[PDB]
Amino acid sequence: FQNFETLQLHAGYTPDPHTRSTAVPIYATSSYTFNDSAHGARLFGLKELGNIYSRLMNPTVDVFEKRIAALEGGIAAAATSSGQAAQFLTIATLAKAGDNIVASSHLYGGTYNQLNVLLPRFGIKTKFVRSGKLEDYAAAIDDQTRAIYVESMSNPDYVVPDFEGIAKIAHEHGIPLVVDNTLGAGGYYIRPIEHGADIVVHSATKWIGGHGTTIGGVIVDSGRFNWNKHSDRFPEMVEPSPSYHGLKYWEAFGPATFITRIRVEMLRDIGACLSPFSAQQLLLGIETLGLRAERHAQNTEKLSKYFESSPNVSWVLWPGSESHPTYSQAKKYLTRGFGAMLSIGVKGDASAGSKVVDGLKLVSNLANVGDAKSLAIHPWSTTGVTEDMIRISVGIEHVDDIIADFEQSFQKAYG
Amino acid sequence: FQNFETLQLHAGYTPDPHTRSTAVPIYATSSYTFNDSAHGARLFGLKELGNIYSRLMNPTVDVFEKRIAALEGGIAAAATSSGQAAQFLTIATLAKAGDNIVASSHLYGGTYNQLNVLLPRFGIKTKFVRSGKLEDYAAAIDDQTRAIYVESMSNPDYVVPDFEGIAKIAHEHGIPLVVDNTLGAGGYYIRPIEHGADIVVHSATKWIGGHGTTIGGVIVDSGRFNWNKHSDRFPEMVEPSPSYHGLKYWEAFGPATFITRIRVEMLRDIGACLSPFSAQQLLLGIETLGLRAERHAQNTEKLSKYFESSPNVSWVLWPGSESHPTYSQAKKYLTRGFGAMLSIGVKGDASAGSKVVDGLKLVSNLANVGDAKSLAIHPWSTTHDERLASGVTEDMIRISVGIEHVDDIIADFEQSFQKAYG
Repeated sequence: FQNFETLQLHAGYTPDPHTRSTAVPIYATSSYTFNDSAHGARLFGLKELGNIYSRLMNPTVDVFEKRIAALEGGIAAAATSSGQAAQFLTIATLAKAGDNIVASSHLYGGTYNQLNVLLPRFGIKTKFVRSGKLEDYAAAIDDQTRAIYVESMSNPDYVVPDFEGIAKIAHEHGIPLVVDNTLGAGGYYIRPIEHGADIVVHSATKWIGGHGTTIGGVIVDSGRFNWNKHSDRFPEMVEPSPSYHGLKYWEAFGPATFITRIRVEMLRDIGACLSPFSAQQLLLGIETLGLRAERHAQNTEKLSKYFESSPNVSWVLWPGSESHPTYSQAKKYLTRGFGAMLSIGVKGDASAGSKVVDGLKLVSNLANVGDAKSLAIHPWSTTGVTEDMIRISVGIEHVDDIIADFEQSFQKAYG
Repeated sequence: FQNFETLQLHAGYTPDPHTRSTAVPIYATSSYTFNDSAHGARLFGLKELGNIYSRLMNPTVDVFEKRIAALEGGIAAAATSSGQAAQFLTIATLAKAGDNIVASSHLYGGTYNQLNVLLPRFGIKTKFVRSGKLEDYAAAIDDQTRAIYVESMSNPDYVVPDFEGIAKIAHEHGIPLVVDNTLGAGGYYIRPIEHGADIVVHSATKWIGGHGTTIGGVIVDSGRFNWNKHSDRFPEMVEPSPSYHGLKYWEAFGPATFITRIRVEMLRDIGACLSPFSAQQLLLGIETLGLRAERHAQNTEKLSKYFESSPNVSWVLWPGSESHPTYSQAKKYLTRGFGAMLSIGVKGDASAGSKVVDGLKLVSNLANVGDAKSLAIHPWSTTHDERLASGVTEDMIRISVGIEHVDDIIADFEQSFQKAYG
């Protein structure tokens, strides 16, 4: 099972011999009963792997974590209640007051809020790099830096970073590369770990879940970053831990040190855990992830062709276009479809964008991306942003109906 | 309504005219479709109230929030993914790097981890007060303190704080009193807002949910802390916000300032949100909260009497007992039953505690509390000297008394006693 299409259905689960349930049960339980007191000792002492408490782990969530880990080619994963929480728990494990991270400036608005407003209240500052130039990432790094953070394809301008060059800059300064791969659709479009990323985060809310039913995040550990080698920047990864009678994580867990700490420390103490109900919804999504991503990208390519030749369209941003500023990176790293998104500029005054979105009858006007239903938004008049710009999350409806919906909306706004 | 038993079925929900659904629907949606672009702008610009995105709000969760606020007598509440998250979001809203909080030392271990290990990494330190004395709370406060934090009833020793005296100290120092009222059962046993608490947090995982199916937390805002009067310690409550283009929270939201910031800043940026499936589980729990807490407390009282007359028991720790160190506070603040917990010391060597628990066949052996099923643990040999500071002893069994028939609970301990002592 190299194949994503098979992993998305089978990885991380085998029917338990008690029930032999073919589908993944929903373990709607807070707790798990000890076999005896000494069993509980070993569980709480981390002396034995087992279910302790659903704030930390849950057999349903475990399948979701293992399956996403398998699809990204990581060693293991930890689920969170949202993508924001996946980002926050990651940075809070890597950095502490006085530390900083180096981040692309091309960010999801919620992530910018985190990096620019929330984390500085905890003494964690971010140096933003706008240029994408390796030299600029390198120059931003100082002795207090704890990560380079980039999105695998930014939103709504679809900048694809030089994963390999940036990973090397990070590794050569002793810090991990963290990649928000939400727009890589769970490893279908982009696999950052294959290109040097140490940690991958996702908003499972989007393409991973695929049906807009469920908020969720996930942190995937590549297992590839040597915390011992870089204990000068990450002493909590190796030094005796205040929370587990001096447990030394690296000594105990090796390549899983980071993701184990996420679970036994950060899930335990911040508590941004994922419901097993949410997990099951996401698993149903993941079972078709490859098929959906495949059709999403195919529809997106055709929609970009439609918008190129529309007399009402000023411009098109699509990472597959040769004119796109970071096309050589998209070409290099997106070999299974150029994602599910495009952005367009419409002709006319400032109200044109909103008229075109408001006139859509199939495409929905809302915040989300990565739903099976097509979504659009006029981001400046509502929520790389320009007032002619419409951002479009292309769904898996029949392409002719998506196109027709924009056609009738254009006819109404432009006669 | 005034009555807890009616509120827990009705507060915060009216059937929508579309479906007229009598029970609360599960809004298994991440998103909510705009009426138009201008509508989307007003929602995102906080110029209009309405559903935007389930990381921040959700009509199922909204019922859960409003119902818990009504039960506690707060103005509003915000749900979180867990009890820990409720505590964490609360402290992170009150304090930032270089600030501190003063807390009782009688703390849930996960809370102690937050205050002693996790938050200090973010420059947020805690001064612990062990004595319960008002003067020690007062002396621990300094100009960087941002809250006093206590549990309404600690565990496993069931210390009840002097809510009113502590709230007075806090309010004189210009800081809120934050109370973890998990062991007050949703406001059935203990009602800290009635006694000066400004912010109440819960592990809804426990008695609120009541069935051990669901992790969840909730933050309840009393609405009673005047952030403007105390803006010298809380400038972010009154000053123009960087998050929302200079939005001044107190000016816009007044008494809802804290809980509004929890939602529009902390749920939004930390993302520890509660699933609608979880909120629905919790709502089924809440619909019987009064009935369960009542039986819990009645069983717990009867079990205290059974244990205090058992030859096998060295001692009983129960907040309803006049010999309890903080009984005067328990008598004042717990008038609807003295809780659902107790602790006992068993006679014999150090293995007697783990043998009595291991020998239980009805009561379950696990670390959770606040299930309808009875639970017991020997914390010394399991979750936990450093143990002694925590209030844990070799001989202590901690019991979360369920709502089973108390005769069956007693029979279960009796046959385990017979097996451990002959």
